[PDB]
Amino acid sequence: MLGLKTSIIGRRVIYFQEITSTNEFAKTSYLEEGTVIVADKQTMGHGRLNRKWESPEGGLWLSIVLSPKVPQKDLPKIVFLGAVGVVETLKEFSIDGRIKWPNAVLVNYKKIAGVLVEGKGDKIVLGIGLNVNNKVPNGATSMKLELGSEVPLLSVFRSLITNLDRLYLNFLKNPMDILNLVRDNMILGVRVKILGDGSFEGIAEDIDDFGRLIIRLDSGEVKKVIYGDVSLRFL
Amino acid sequence: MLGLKTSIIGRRVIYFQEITSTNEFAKTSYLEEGTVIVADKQTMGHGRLNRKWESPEGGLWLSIVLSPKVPQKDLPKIVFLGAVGVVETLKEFSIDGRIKWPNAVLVNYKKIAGVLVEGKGDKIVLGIGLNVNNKVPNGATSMKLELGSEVPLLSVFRSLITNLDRLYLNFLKNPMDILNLVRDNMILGVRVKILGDGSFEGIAEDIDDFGRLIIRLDSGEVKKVIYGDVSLRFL
Ligand SMILES: Nc1ncnc2c1ncn2[C@@H]1O[C@H](COP(=O)(O)OC(=O)CCCC[C@@H]2SC[C@@H]3NC(=O)N[C@@H]32)[C@@H](O)[C@H]1O
Ligand SMILES: Nc1ncnc2c1ncn2[C@@H]1O[C@H](COP(=O)(O)OC(=O)CCCC[C@@H]2SC[C@@H]3NC(=O)N[C@@H]32)[C@@H](O)[C@H]1O
Repeated sequence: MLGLKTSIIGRRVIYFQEITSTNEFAKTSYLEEGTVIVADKQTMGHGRLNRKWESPEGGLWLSIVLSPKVPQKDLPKIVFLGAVGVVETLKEFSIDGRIKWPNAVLVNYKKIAGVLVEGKGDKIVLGIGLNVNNKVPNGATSMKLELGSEVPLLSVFRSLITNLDRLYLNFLKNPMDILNLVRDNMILGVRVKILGDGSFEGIAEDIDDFGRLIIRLDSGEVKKVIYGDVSLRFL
Repeated sequence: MLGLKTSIIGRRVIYFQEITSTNEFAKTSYLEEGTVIVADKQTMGHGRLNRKWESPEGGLWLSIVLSPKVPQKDLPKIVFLGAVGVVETLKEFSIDGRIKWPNAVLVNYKKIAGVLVEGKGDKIVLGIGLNVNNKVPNGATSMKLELGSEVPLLSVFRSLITNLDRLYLNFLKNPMDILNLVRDNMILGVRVKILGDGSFEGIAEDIDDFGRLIIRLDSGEVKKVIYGDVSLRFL
């Protein structure tokens, strides 16, 4: 009854009033490619590592099952499809989101969305969390806060799914295309701090062909980040 | 993202752009009670005796998985929950649907919806096909044809699900209450005929405490019909 017009992403949608985690459900259940798992609320939503992702009613919490028959080296770009998709959807609602490497979307430096990609077996799970009308943690933001009014959650869903389907189908054909859309919508040319053991700072110059964040340290040394947390305003 | 607020029916919803049959999928798959299976269109929709049920995109084609904890005697009444639910939803849209015992809803005697219940043991599948914006076969009608304009399919879905959840919840507590709702909404006081070998005709007077159709033959004889493979028609 939704009448979705997408080719793959959205072929099937499994909606839950409540769930532990759409990503977890997607990983442990046999689902065909393109199936979307979405829930009004998540009780065990999660980000990277052991981080909880607040998922109260009002937001858009979903996961998409993908089976990318592309080289293994390109698989790390799936996160970007999710981030760009969000950026495009926000633009449709007159919101300017900017990507924060490697999986976040910010509006005036406030996190409005996060992406989490996991690969159980040869099946890839693209998880996306976007704040729409829900309450958010301090420092974060939502579409409702940015627009000052309730936004039809289903409208955001249709919009995001439409963008993701187009981005995914193109990615399967022209896998390097997503990098340039990321570069044009990512926060660059600024000093950032890369946390974790062996923490360092430098200018986030760009992302390379593997999607690695290229950092120029003050010494001139160039480092390529594959994973980790980026901090824009750390002081 | 649908924000359904029902207690049982609609706790989960699996949406299909296309499916063979929501009833077949619902009967075959391992699904929790209350799960709704809905599709834009069915390639193999069916009614009783595997009769073809036209299911083009534009109509409401769905099945609900149920595991009613009530006496075996009451199970045959589940079909009535579907019929009454449809009638109530049509009334909300100002369409006067009337029940044709025991599984169809008519508007000015044209079929606008059909109900099909299938169940093996504890698992019961309640299937409902309702013509909304789709083209229909001869002898049928649709919400769009009755109202004169495209009808929001999602609104019809939300309405039907809300009604079905309430009716089902009450059925679990008082399995007999559904019979009164059927009586007040079914076509009675007119002549009908039971076709085939041993055929007979008479006035459809009412339904008894077992949901049987009470027919008074011209001779005054009273017959109680139990729905099965019997084909009944209005004269
Ligand atoms: N609702 C929210 N909005 C903005 N920031 C939040 C937030 N909830 C938590 N945070 C913060 O963001 C951090 C998490 O950041 P990370 O970069 O590691 O992790 C992420 O940014 C990924 C989040 C992925 C969420 C989706 S929801 C659908 C699917 N099902 C799941 O279980 N997960 C995915 C936390 O440590 C918090 O400080
Ligand atoms: N779209 C339509 N609208 C009105 N009448 C139709 C129709 N398509 C076929 N018919 C006629 O209705 C008769 C079927 O009547 P019956 O009384 O036996 O059977 C019914 O009235 C039950 C129909 C149940 C349909 C739903 S759709 C969701 C679920 N998935 C399925 O595969 N089935 C269920 C056919 O023999 C046709 O003459």
